[PDB]
Amino acid sequence: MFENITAAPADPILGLADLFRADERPGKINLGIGVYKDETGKTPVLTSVKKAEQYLLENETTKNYLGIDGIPEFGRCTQELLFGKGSALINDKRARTAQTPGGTGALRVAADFLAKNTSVKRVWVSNPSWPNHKSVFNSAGLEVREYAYYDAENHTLDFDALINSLNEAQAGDVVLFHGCCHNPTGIDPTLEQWQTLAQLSVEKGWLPLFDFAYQGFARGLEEDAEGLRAFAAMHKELIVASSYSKNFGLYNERVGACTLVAADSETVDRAFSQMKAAIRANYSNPPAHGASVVATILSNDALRAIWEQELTDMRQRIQRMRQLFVNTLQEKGANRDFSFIIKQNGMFSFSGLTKEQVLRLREEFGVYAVASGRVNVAGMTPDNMAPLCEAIVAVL
Amino acid sequence: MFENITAAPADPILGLADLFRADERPGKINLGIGVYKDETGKTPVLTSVKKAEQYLLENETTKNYLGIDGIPEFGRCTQELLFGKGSALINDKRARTAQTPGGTGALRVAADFLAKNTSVKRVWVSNPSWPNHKSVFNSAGLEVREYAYYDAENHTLDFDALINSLNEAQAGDVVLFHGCCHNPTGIDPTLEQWQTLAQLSVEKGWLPLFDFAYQGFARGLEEDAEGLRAFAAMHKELIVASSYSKNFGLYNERVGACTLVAADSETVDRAFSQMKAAIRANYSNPPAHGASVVATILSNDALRAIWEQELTDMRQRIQRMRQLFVNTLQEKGANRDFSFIIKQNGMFSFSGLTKEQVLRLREEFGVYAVASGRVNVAGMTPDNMAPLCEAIVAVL
Ligand SMILES: Cc1ncc(COP(=O)(O)O)c(CN[C@@H](CC(=O)O)C(=O)O)c1O
Ligand SMILES: Cc1ncc(COP(=O)(O)O)c(CN[C@@H](CC(=O)O)C(=O)O)c1O
Repeated sequence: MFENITAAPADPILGLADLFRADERPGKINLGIGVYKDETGKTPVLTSVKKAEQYLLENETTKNYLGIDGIPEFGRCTQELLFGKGSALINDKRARTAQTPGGTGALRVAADFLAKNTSVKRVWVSNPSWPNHKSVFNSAGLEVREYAYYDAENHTLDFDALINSLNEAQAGDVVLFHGCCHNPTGIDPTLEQWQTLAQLSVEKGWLPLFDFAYQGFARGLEEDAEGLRAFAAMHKELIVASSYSKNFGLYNERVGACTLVAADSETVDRAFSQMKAAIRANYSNPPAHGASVVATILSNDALRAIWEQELTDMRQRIQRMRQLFVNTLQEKGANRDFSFIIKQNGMFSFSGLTKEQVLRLREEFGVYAVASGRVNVAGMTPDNMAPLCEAIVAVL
Repeated sequence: MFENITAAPADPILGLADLFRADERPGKINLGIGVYKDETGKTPVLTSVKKAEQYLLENETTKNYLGIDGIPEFGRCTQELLFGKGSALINDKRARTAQTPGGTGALRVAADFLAKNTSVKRVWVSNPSWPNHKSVFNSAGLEVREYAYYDAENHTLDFDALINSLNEAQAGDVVLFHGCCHNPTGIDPTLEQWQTLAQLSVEKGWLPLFDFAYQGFARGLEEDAEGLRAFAAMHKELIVASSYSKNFGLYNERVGACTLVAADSETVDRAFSQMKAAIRANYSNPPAHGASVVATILSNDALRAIWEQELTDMRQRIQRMRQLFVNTLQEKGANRDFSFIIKQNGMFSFSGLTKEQVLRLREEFGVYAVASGRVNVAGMTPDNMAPLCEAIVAVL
């Protein structure tokens, strides 16, 4: 039965991890996966998290199944994070949240839901975008079309192109937007641009699907939700796939949410019963651990204050690494001018490196980046900044 | 876009929990969902589990992503549980295990894999079976056909009927078996019957798909895997969907495994690469907590010893409740004979109650059973036994 199955091509992102490990080169540097690192190059469990975990250990009396949609507090806290404490979506009860296994699981739950219960046939993703977007959607039977976004030469957001390409999108098409910290460009629309996009979408009849995985890594929790919020004031229907993987340093616990918004409470509820049916035929109900942690932290003033500070620290230090990279590149002989890098938000920078340059860095130098030239700035430290910057220079 | 969405019928199993969790009656009794309850009526976190969790809290230094297939030691530990220490399957490197979100997650991953990488079109499932089996397969695009199984008149396994029914299956078809503790009948084949079925299946060219969610609840760990091992000795290929939800009391942490077996290692490796691709487009990678627990416990001699005892205590208490049920029923002057119930294994009992009787039991008496008349014997207690038996007797 399996004799003729051919091997799958490795994951452009996840597969680097394989290589990196299997690599013996002593000074090897990993800038692949989007995982936060500290000054010492380790990915620590957050303090607020360890504390939340101690609490659960002492207070948990059962492992009894959660509901299909998971923990209620969890959904409630997510809605406030997303839409704002006294939002109308919340008061009007137009939103329903399901706790999912990571942001990926949320993306997938949305896909399965759309495919099975709506007339959606295609989803529009930016060029470039996170490679796994194609895969999740295709998996649900949806077609993926691309819209223009990035301007390589100017290293900017090509609004014109963005706008004309999206002109090919039909009413009833799903359009995927990155909440903040565009992966992999780091270029985000301004608020006016968000506002513009929000009207076109309403005028053109698209169904917005927001991929929100880096809330807090650009400017702040509330600031980062502006675009989304702009969309939320205008749209009747919305889908939000969010992740707590990065902002809580909870990568392997699979914590995310799929938020469903409709015109009214009765509608959203009916639609949501189908979303639950889709979850049930997938993984049945969500993993309690990680989401327990998040709800514990968000619902406790003290633990929360600590959390917000830890996130602020992650963010500023990435920012520090951005400036240091540019400078080091600078006085290490860079032919090119990498200063655009300072203007990107989040954990990565699109270096502008060729596929062959990345190949080489890896082969000759032990430096691991994604084929697309995406580098994980948050993987950079003062101790690895030099060797790394020499490598790059040697390949320009 | 969602205006036309129609509301999903509630889950026959999962939905009972809601009903149950909503009637304000004082002595209601939940016999629905398959969760273990102790003499006091609770589903405590196991001791071996709390212990492993403490270790984790103290020892974990990171929450960084696990590989797509999860924790290696977890998979290793699973294979031995399934196949036995020193199996050839193991020795020949014929099997690969992916850690998944529960048994449901593994059943679904197996479905997506089959549907995209093989020529499979139909899956044969017993009648009756767990109602979600249909939902899962159907969602991967596979057709579900049913084979005869239970003899309701006599309360036995209708072997010839089962065999004659399956003669309708084609080579290349997927046939699904319950490892032990058939849900919902509690009737399992004998070892000879298992052997028979194993030979046939090889001659007929079926792909065996095992759903193993109660290892340890019939007779014990090792003996509950006989059927499966009988199959594994004859077959070149097979798929195993296992769950650690019940035997570890880890319901909400979603812990299971999907094991793929092929003729050889080169072969099995190739197919596995495809199975990983299917995970990546679903949930990406699995939740660490629960599997970490299981592996810690299985890898530690002391912890293992304690766990195995907790498991035998669960099993024997159910056995006790089953005798008690039958007796009290008797002592309460029940119309029929309910002695077959003693011959069934696992957490449930196929009562023989009609739709309308289960329905009445609930409105009238607040006793909750699944519409098929399936009763959770593990939710039975010496304190709830009388009232419950009085309710049953009254509806008959
Ligand atoms: C834009 C985007 N969406 C969703 C996800 C998935 O989040 P969860 O891990 O919560 O499921 C990621 C993770 N992107 C990372 C890691 C990865 O691809 O696995 C990245 O390195 O791009 C992401 O970058
Ligand atoms: C035969 C069978 N297979 C797979 C599973 C799924 O197990 P996981 O919870 O590990 O995903 C169950 C759980 N059946 C229970 C619970 C349920 O239906 O949700 C039951 O009450 O039948 C089961 O009975």
